[PDB]
Amino acid sequence: GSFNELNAINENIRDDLSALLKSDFFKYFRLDLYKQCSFWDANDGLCLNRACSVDWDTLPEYWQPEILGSFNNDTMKEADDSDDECKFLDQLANYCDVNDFNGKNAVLIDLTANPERFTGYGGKQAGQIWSTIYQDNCFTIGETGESLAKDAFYRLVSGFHASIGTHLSKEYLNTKTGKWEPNLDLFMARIGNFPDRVTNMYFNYAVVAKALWKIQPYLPEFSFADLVNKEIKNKMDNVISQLDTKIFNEDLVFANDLSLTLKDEFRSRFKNVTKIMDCVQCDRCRLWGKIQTTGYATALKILFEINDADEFTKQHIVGKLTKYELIALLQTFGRLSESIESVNMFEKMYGKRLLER
Ligand SMILES: Cc1cc2nc3c(=O)[nH]c(=O)nc-3n(C[C@H](O)[C@H](O)[C@H](O)COP(=O)(O)OP(=O)(O)OC[C@H]3O[C@@H](n4cnc5c(N)ncnc54)[C@H](O)[C@@H]3O)c2cc1C
Ligand SMILES: CCN1C(=O)CCC1=O
Repeated sequence: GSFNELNAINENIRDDLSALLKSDFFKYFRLDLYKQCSFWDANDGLCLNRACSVDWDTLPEYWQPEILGSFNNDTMKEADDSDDECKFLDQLANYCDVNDFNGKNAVLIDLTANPERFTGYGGKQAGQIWSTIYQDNCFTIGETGESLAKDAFYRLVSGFHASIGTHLSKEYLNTKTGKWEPNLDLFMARIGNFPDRVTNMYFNYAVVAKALWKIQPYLPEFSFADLVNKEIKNKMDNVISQLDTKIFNEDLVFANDLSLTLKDEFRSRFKNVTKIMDCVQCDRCRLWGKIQTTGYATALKILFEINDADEFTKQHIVGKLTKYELIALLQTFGRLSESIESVNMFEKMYGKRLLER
């Protein structure tokens, strides 16, 4: 039912969204190569005894997890204090220091050259990080909406977890031919045989779509004279304008039910998630983890704040988002759009699977 509608919406915007995310404005993401993990050392501390790999001795050295999850340094660019990602959307048409972008070794990564895919990352470390995230699902008891908050937090994490599982299944490395291709059996093992994980990805899709729909009317211009950035903002509006659905009438994140205390806690909770991404040993995994956790935190900030705000406050909320956050939000939407498409694609592979049996 709900899948049918969100799926139809996705069919319409899938290619335009993908095109938009490849643009110069959206293709880069600021990442601090410096990692500050509390649970352990992620700066120089390596992961031994395959504590960070999924269940490689018989495969070439260039297909080891450490390589599959490594960055492509050739596309990366230097990130200075003048980097627009640190600026408020209001400023587009110091800054990095003001908005707390205090990275010791920040760089701009080319997301087109560093896609989310199977990297072989996993084992005990990946398991510990996921468990820690699900376990930190705690809110002040007695607060109005405590159970709703715990349910929403869980669903967002689960949909995030599922989107990653879907991507590593869709873009899997065949160790025989050495080509990246869909792996149906893995998809079934990570997503297909667990219906609720698919539901949670649709939930996340609706949450992010709603945040984008809500801010669209208040997005400031990207530039006045620059034709390139001008057309970019136009293409963004064209995508968002097609997201309208009555599903948005639903209070997906219980914005109307959660107390102000729970909202801050909820927001603070996702901040901790973004932070534990620094413990992820796999570079590409950490990058996309940072992108998506930030995207979800941004969707939450938007939905919680725009809910009961007057028009003057709406333009303020949207205008103070940083380019960094907007990139995170749209790239996260792009991963969810791709995840739903992958589910559709796999359903067809499944069909032609049982037919060949
Ligand atoms: C932030 C982060 C980013 C990552 N990015 C990548 C990546 O880009 N590419 C790549 O190959 N690997 C990536 N990984 C690894 C990947 O998520 C898996 O942990 C991995 O493939 C090994 O899988 P597994 O079966 O051991 O456990 P997982 O499949 O992670 O399972 C963890 C446990 O959680 C449960 N679980 C699984 N999915 C869900 C869900 N959606 N909802 C509720 N429970 C679930 C399982 O039953 C199991 O108990 C990342 C890990 C983290 C922590
Ligand atoms: C009782 C311990 N606990 C919390 O405090 C939140 C999640 C959890 O299991």
